[PDB]
Amino acid sequence: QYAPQTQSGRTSIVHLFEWRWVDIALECERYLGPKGFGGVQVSPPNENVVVTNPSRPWWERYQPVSYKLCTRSGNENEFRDMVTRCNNVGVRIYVDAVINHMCGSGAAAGTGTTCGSYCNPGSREFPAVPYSAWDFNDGKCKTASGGIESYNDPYQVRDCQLVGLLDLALEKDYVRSMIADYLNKLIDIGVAGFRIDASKHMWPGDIKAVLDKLHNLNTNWFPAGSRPFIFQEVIDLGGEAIKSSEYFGNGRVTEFKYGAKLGTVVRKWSGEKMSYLKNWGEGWGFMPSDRALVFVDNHDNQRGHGAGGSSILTFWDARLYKVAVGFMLAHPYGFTRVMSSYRWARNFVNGEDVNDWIGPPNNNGVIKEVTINADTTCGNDWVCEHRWREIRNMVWFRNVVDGEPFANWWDNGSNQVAFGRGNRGFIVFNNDDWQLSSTLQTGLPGGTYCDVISGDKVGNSCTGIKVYVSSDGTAQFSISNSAEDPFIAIHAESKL
Ligand SMILES: [C]=C1O[C](O[C]2[C]([C][O])O[C]([O])[C]([O])[C]2[O])[C]([O])[C]([O])[C]1[N][C]1[C]=C([C]=O)/C(=O/[C]2O[C]([C][O])[C](O[C]3O[C]([C][O])[C]([O])[C]([O])[C]3[O])[C]([O])[C]2[O])[C]([O])[C]1[O]
Ligand SMILES: [Ca+2]
Ligand SMILES: [Cl-]
Repeated sequence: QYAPQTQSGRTSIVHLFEWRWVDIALECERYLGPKGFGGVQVSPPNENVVVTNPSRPWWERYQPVSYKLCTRSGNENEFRDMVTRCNNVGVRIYVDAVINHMCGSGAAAGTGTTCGSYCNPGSREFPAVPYSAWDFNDGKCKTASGGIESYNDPYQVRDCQLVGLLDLALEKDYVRSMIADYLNKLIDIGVAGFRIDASKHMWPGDIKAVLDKLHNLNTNWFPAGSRPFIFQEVIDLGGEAIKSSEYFGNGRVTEFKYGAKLGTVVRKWSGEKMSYLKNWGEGWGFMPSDRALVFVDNHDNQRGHGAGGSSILTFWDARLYKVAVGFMLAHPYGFTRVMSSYRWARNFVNGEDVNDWIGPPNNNGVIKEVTINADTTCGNDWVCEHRWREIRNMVWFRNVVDGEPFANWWDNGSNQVAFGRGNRGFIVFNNDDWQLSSTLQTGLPGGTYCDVISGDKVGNSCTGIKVYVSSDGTAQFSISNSAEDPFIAIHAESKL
């Protein structure tokens, strides 16, 4: 539940949003294993309805029609092969469990599903599971529309239909047992844990009854009595009836205040300043660090779905995005999840992108493979942020400094900020519109360190900036506000 189950000393997961199972296994072997990534959150592995208007949106995968492992990402054999191949190189797989609902209630009856199962959403018939009309919450919901009309009433957000999706009656043992069996089939293949989708739309105790039915992890890869890692998706920015803390007994919770506040601070909106990040973490009103899964953006709010709104930084704001991700990866708070996206054509009318439905790169509906270019970037409009040097090297810095205290904070009173992590890593940021020239106490042994944002340590040299720290730990840093990446990070393993 709160222990991530990563191989020892791997501290981040990557969401490889809409990637095919064959591409994720090859990425585990050629890249994620070698570069120290802890694991991968994958898209929903179970069968979904095919949505033709608009043509194949990313969100049709959030409309279950059975628990068959049969999707545009692949079939069951390809899924099992990906989970074996990643586990064997020390990279864990986390499944997005869509267990609150089936598909939308106005979807058409038939076999337009990703594996050909039949369903009749209007009569609530899902013969491939099987579910029937008494496995849903239509009678339990008291609103006129049957949907969630107010997030100020706990009963309607848990018992009514979220954007018209058929709401499962999770208090019944039948539904509980049907979901537990799907999830145990996944654990047996070798999955390490689950993102529980739309946890806010389910009662904490029904989630707990499902969790109590789950198997220990597969001992080919995991220790004796290991329990699945669980993180629950609950959007709680405040101001509503449901709080994150109601879900803390079940496992970790998505802290959505983290990317909303960080975005604002880094964009310097509302009078926010990077020097205010001195007390970042619970000091800013976030949940306990041991309960939180943290991220700058997720698949929903990078395209304006969910919540986060305008301050969320994404790959579209690359320079500011890298300083937000570098700060998140250097700070001790939370378990970190990094985003990996595909590019879509945005079209804003009245400040909203009306193209936020567009699904993954595809050729007439079949998802295009991730091609790797000679310069290690991806092709086919996969943007592969997890492969950007600055992000790549900061997931490594987090593994090097794991368990080290926040130390040696400095700020210039405005937007230049620096801090270390024990005597093992130090990062300095300049988000002011003038330059930085300070001699800072780093806490590291004296020596020449390669900056891992502008470069790499290759043999006995650096490809980028070289920082000398003197015998007492201080080092002079100079960073222009016009720099490519306005921040420098050095750690025990980038010492020459
Ligand atoms: C998204 C989200 O949502 C919600 O959140 C909320 C928001 C919005 O409303 O707001 C705020 O304020 C609050 O607070 C919050 O809470 C919920 O909660 C969550 O959970 C979500 N997220 C999640 C979930 C889901 C489901 O599964 C998803 O979603 C997606 O998908 C869907 C389905 O497909 C869609 O929808 C669609 O379809 C439908 C049918 O049924 C219709 O109706 C519509 O229109 C369409 O669109 C949506 O949209 C999407 O988003 C997600 O992804 C996850 O993550
Ligand atoms: Ca529900
Ligand atoms: Cl999430």
